[PDB]
Amino acid sequence: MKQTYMIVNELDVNKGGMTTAMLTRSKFFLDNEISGDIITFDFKANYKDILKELVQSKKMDKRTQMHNPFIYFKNISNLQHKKYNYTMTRNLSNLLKDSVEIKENSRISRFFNIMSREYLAYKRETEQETIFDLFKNNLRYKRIYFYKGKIVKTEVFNSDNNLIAEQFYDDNGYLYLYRQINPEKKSIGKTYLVCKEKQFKNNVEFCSYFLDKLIPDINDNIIICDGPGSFPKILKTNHKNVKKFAVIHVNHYKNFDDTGAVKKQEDYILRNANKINGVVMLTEAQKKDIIEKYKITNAYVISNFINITDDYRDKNDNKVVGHISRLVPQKGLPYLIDVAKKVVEQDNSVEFHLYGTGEEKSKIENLIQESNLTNNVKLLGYTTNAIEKIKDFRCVISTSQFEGQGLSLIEAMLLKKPVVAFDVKYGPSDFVKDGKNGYLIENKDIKKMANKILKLLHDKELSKSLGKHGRDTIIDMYQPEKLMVKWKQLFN
Ligand SMILES: O=c1ccn([C@@H]2O[C@H](COP(=O)(O)OP(=O)(O)O[C@H]3O[C@H](CO)[C@@H](O)[C@H](O)[C@H]3O)[C@@H](O)[C@H]2O)c(=O)[nH]1
Ligand SMILES: [Cl-]
Ligand SMILES: [Cl-]
Ligand SMILES: [Cl-]
Repeated sequence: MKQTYMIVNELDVNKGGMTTAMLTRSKFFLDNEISGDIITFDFKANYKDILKELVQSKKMDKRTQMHNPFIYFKNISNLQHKKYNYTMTRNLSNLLKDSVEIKENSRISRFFNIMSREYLAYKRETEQETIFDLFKNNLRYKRIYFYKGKIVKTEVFNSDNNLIAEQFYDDNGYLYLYRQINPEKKSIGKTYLVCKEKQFKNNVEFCSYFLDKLIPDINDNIIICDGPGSFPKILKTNHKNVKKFAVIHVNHYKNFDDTGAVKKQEDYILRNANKINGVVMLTEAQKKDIIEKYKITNAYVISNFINITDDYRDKNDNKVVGHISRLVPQKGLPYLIDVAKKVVEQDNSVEFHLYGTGEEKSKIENLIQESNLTNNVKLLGYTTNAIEKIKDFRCVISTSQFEGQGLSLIEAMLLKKPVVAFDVKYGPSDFVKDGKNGYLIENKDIKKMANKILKLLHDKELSKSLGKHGRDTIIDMYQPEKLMVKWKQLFN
């Protein structure tokens, strides 16, 4: 009878620990007769394809539904008409009627009005989608998106080519939602729902109204806010009976800031703890630090659910050091390159395999090239198949400067790999047993990390022994039954 709604701004196929944690939690809840649905707030025309890939890749349970305002309001708008209305496409065809089409590239064409002596449009055509950029006085004023043969969205641009408005279209070709965009700030302003003839001040109010419509106001319905950016949307609903929880997935302290300052999003959640049923943390240490500053009484520790990988045959014969993460400053990748430089100096056979995507790619590439590590350190992009890549790693490392819990470290340990990790707040000190399943290193100590990496690369038997203890440690600490009991207590 308990229904859960796990809230994050968006879902995609190239995401990190938070999305993994949520999808795993949904699967375990569903095995315990508790519905675990995801709610997102962003527009993706291809959301069907993302969800299919997440299910077929075994990341997402087939029973885990995703609710989303664009999907919900489109399905309602679709009921209002029987036949497709071609007014928009006719308006475009009429605009370009006089215009001659000239191919610029393989996919790009331009429309020139011979009469007016002016270029009115650019068109880019792909397999599934066609984009039109419309121009007046050599300035773009609108973009039209065709997907699967129909207009799904239009965008309006000012004279600075900044987005000032977005319009969304139903499966019958009708406008059902439009919003103003602040051109410089790129923030969402007034939002208009065409069906209800209803106006909202901003995206928070619109998304809070969506939650009011989607979730019945009963105590057997639970909102779990995972995305810290989404917390204002769950706080500002008119629900009086629904249970509301916030999960803190990461160190709340300002990144690379020793002042004791706390991040704005996490500070907002923690200051408003009294307005919700509970704040869930992943470690006792994080709960302790939060209780000290915020004097919260509804704080709870529940570890992330973990997917126990199946025991496998280790065909290990390669000295590869593995690292799988979002390429973000949090992960201390410059410290990793420093460790790699020392390890490569004493063993040229050592490869460092870095899997993931992010802003830091160009910086790390420069560091690899600068230290002549192009042979030894390789950025291999995002993998939907992390398990297979880990199986061929000798050891996995973390240079991370902060965590909520090391899910990539846990994943490696479950696949019987030894781990070497900087001892950072709300991170690996819970599950890394220094000398038994891997090594806990003083933060930013390059030499100590490098030495233990070399010790493991030079001693396969020790590596295998530490690895088996790691798998056993994770199975013992993060038994799904214990976590299910903790969640069920919160729900009652
Ligand atoms: O190419 C890649 C790169 C990453 N991942 C996955 O991304 C996740 C990484 O999670 P984690 O190591 O925990 O890092 P974050 O993405 O930073 O996770 C955040 O959210 C998690 C959920 O609570 C917390 O455990 C972390 O501490 C917190 O930083 C893992 O499941 C990886 O398998 C891939 O699948 N492929
Ligand atoms: Cl094509
Ligand atoms: Cl203007
Ligand atoms: Cl602005």
